[PDB]
Amino acid sequence: GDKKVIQHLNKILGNELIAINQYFLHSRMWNDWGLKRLGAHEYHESIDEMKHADKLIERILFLEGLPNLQDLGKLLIGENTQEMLQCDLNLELKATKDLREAIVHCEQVHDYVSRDLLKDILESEEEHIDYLETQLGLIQKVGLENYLQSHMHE
Amino acid sequence: GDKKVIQHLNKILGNELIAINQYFLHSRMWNDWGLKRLGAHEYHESIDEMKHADKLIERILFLEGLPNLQDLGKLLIGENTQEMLQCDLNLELKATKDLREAIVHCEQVHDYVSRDLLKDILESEEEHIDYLETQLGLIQKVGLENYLQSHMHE
Amino acid sequence: GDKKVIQHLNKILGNELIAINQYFLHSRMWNDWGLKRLGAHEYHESIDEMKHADKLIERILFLEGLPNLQDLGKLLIGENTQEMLQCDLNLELKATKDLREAIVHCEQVHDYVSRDLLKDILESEEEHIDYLETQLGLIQKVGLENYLQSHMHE
Amino acid sequence: KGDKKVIQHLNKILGNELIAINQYFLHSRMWNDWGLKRLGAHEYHESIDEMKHADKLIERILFLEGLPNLQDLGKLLIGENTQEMLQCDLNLELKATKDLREAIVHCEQVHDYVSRDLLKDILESEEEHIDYLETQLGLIQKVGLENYLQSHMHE
Amino acid sequence: GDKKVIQHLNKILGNELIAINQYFLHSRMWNDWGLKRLGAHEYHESIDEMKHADKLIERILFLEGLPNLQDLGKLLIGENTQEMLQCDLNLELKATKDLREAIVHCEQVHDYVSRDLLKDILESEEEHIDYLETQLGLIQKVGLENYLQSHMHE
Amino acid sequence: GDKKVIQHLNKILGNELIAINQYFLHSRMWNDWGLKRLGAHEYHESIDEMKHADKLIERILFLEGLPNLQDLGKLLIGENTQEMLQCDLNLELKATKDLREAIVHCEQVHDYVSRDLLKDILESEEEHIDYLETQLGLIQKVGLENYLQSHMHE
Amino acid sequence: GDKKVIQHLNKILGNELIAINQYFLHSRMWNDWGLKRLGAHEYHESIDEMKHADKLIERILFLEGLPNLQDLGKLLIGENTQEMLQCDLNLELKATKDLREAIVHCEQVHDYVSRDLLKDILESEEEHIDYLETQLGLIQKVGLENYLQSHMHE
Ligand code: HEM
Ligand code: HEM
Ligand code: HEM
Ligand code: HEM
Ligand SMILES: [K+]
Ligand SMILES: [K+]
Ligand SMILES: [K+]
Repeated sequence: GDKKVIQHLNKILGNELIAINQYFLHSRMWNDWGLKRLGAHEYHESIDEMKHADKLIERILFLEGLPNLQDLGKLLIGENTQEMLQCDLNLELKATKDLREAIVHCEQVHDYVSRDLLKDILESEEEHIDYLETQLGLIQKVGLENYLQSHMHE
Repeated sequence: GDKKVIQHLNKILGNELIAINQYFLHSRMWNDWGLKRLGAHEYHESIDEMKHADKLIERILFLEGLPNLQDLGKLLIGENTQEMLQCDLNLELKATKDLREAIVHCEQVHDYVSRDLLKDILESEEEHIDYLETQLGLIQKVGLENYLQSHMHE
Repeated sequence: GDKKVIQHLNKILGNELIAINQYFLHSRMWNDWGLKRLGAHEYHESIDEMKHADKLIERILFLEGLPNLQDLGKLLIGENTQEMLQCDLNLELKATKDLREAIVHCEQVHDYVSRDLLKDILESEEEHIDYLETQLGLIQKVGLENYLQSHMHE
Repeated sequence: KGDKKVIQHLNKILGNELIAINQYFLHSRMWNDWGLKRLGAHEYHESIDEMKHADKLIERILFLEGLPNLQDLGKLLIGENTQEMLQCDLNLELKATKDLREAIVHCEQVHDYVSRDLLKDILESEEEHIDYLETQLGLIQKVGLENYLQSHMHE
Repeated sequence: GDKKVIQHLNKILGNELIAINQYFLHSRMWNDWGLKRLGAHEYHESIDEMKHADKLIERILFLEGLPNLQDLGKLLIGENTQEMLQCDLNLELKATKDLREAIVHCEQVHDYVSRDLLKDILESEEEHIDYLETQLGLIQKVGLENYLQSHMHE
Repeated sequence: GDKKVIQHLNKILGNELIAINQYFLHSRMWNDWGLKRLGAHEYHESIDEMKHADKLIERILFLEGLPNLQDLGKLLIGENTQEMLQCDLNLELKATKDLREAIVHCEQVHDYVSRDLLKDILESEEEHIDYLETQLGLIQKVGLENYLQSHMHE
Repeated sequence: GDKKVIQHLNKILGNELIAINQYFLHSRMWNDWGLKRLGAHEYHESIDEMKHADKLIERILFLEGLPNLQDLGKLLIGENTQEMLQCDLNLELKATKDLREAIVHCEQVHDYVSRDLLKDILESEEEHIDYLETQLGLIQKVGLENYLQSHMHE
């Protein structure tokens, strides 16, 4: 395994570890508030990041690297829906930037299978950014109270 | 086939081509904004127009004319939901005036089969006018924020 | 969204718009002549270009560009089977060149998801080029009258 | 022959059902025209329910050898928005319900207990409708008109 | 919506409302007399008139008129079977004339969709006339008592 | 029933009776030569003219006219496939001229039900003309021998 | 194929063409009068004649003769039920006579397959005569009015 590919994979893994926990807490926060539709969506976002982290770990081990599950960066926990959403979007913009940089490096050292893995994850982060931006646009078009209302029942 | 009948059929065809693209863009714009119910409905109007164009094209060829799929008129693209709906309405008002003129002419040269085709297309356009007026009317009764909220989910 | 990426996507979109109409007319002309297998095949090629255009449109909007459905370039309509197939082929040869330039660009600016979309479109257009070259060669191998005979029934 | 005054009361109730049938059917269609499909559908079923009540009256009248009267159509109360339409329906049912009660008292007095029974079933049904109508009007006040109509766009 | 179109639709509606009541009473009369087959058939006629009225009402509201369900013309109630049949027949010959006049006017102002609705209704009144004349002929061919006997059982 | 409407119905009916026998005989001549796909198809054209004659007869009778089945016009019988197709084509062009004339007259005396019937019949005859011109066109494009070959098996 | 056999076959065919039209118009007259049971029975007799004419056409073509579908003999149309049934019988007595002579001739020149086909047709015409004589019998036994009453419903 190329040494820097493995550092980039561990970096992306560290970003997923953060998103897993952040999305999971935001999910349960929305469930505690009775916003059950947001809560279920956010749960599914968290599970998706668990699956990404799984593939990164398996790839790092195959490359005879040491996956790092020990270092957990900073969770961005919001205190209301508008902020929680904005916090997910800020995490995703950072994650996406780290992914692009990992993919440049993989391309450069001809690790095309790691690059393919990272590109599938990048596509799924960009779908999430699409979700998030649409939600924040909806809060402006329908009003915050209507937006929350629409997210009470599953 | 009557030469003028064929110009009228191409005229109608040209108008369907415009509505296909306009409704199709308006659909995808609504989806992008998270108003999926509007997006789904408008997708279906686009497909309906596709199906009318197909039958125009087939009639023109049976009559031994040359279907004109080269000339694309002006799309009326809205910038928000009330504009988009009004744009679609303005386009249907014009399509329907053209459909009436074509039918007058078909009757006068006794092309009753073209006439009947055009009559089915008109009745469908009039149902879309019905839908569109009703939507603009709902926006006034329930208010724009409610109207949008009601179209967030399919 | 990168502004040159978006311009490339609109350029590809413009090519798909041309292909959709050209193939659709070509399908209906073949059906008008009783060459129903050609006609059904070209119908499916048209529908495929429609799906590509839809994905291009969704991507542009996600990158916050303006999809351009207004500008419709030159349709190459043949007047017999051999010309129609050659027209479709000339069109794909140009479509495919624009796709390669567009991918080079998306790669350079790290828009790997756009690259991925374009690469799928490209695979689908190279499949269409395989079919076209194959039909041209069969005309030579079995003679035009037999070729056409073989395409009367679906 | 049935009792003459019974037959007159039955034709009276029948007159009230003919009005409700037309009024409810027009309100339903106006609600559908406006995209308030859920009000449209419910009101349609109210019209249909009155059509069935009218059928049973017509049948009973003929059994008692009277002449069902379908020629005289009293005055439709047509509202011009949703709150008005619900209040018009309600005004009609308050009146229908008073007439049913008088018709039932007469039936008892002349021992036509089968006619009483038919009217008691009509009455229960018209009282349900009154429950529905006052509930909607109460909901307009609790959730606000705009929300209320919003909740009735879709079936 | 054309003022005289609406007036004509509202006149056809008036004829439908008379027919609903007339056919319904007549059904119930035949049932009270034990001619259940006649009763069942007249019940179905009534129901068809109620469906035509529904369509007229919906068309009037689309054209932005006021449906008139207030004025109720005069029911032709028969006192025996032969008379009940002739009465429905006189009423149908009238409806049929008014429909023809409504259709002339629709044609002349190009309200072709109203015309097509009117034509469907008219086709259905002509079927009812076929039935009614046939029934009157049968009374002469088989005699009244046999005709009535034949209509006792559903 | 309008007297001239009835003459026009009888005229159309006579045309149908000619088509029934001509198509039927053409069918059985194709079966006898072992061109079964032509034979099957022509059989179905004959059945269809049988259904049209049925509808004309019923209408004529309802209008109190006398259906004329006694007079049978001149059958156009070809002696080979190209001639048979052209004969069927010459017959349909005539039927179709007579249909238009009958429709003018029904419009002018307000028999809109007769007109609807004839109009269905006219659309079905134009579909037949489409099929016929396509076959003669295929003969030229694939060559007579290939065209017949392709019609050997059902 | 023997020349006089072909003449006979063409003669029987001609009789079947008269029956087809006569029975079919009778059926539709009975349906127009509301005597649906007679109408359905008579419809099936017309269909059976159509099938016989098909077999005659087929055999004539096989034997290298020209089926004659051009020369339609005289239709016996009754004005009422008893006449209509007597006209069918008169027609069948004549048909039956011609069949006998055709069969003598087939036998004499040894065309035993032609004789078998005509024998099958004869048996079916004799079944028809049985039905016809039975109906005329019943008219006498149950009275005309009862007879007609029993044929209103199918
Ligand atoms: C490295 C950290 C984690 C990894 C790699 C991980 C991985 C996974 C995987 C592969 C699944 C199966 C998902 C599927 O295929 O449907 C899963 C499920 C799940 N995870 Fe995690 N997970 C992690 C952390 C967490 C945390 C911190 C929580 C909660 C605080 C959590 C809660 C859940 C729940 C509730 C499920 C569904 C379990 C069930 O009911 O079957 N996970 N995880
Ligand atoms: C000449 C212009 C066009 C014609 C004649 C046409 C015709 C058709 C027809 C006949 C269908 C099948 C619909 C059905 O029966 O269900 C269809 C489907 C479709 N069209 Fe078009 N169309 C046109 C332009 C477009 C454009 C500009 C778009 C933009 C994307 C588009 C997008 C689609 C999509 C997504 C489908 C459904 C494909 C599937 O998933 O099966 N079409 N079109
Ligand atoms: C005039 C007094 C009327 C009576 C006694 C009457 C009676 C009935 C009855 C007994 C039914 C069957 C309902 C069921 O069992 O589900 C019915 C159905 C119906 N009625 Fe009426 N009706 C009347 C007037 C009207 C009028 C004025 C309209 C106006 C449009 C109307 C519209 C309908 C419709 C649309 C149906 C359902 C028909 C179907 O699609 O099956 N009715 N009526
Ligand atoms: C040459 C004269 C005719 C021949 C040889 C002929 C032959 C046939 C045959 C073989 C069938 C299919 C019957 C079966 O197998 O079930 C048929 C059906 C039929 N024919 Fe004729 N036919 C003739 C003329 C007529 C005429 C004058 C009429 C008048 C209307 C008519 C009306 C019909 C009808 C209604 C059917 C049933 C079609 C369906 O709906 O499937 N035919 N004919
Ligand atoms: K709300
Ligand atoms: K060949
Ligand atoms: K009897």
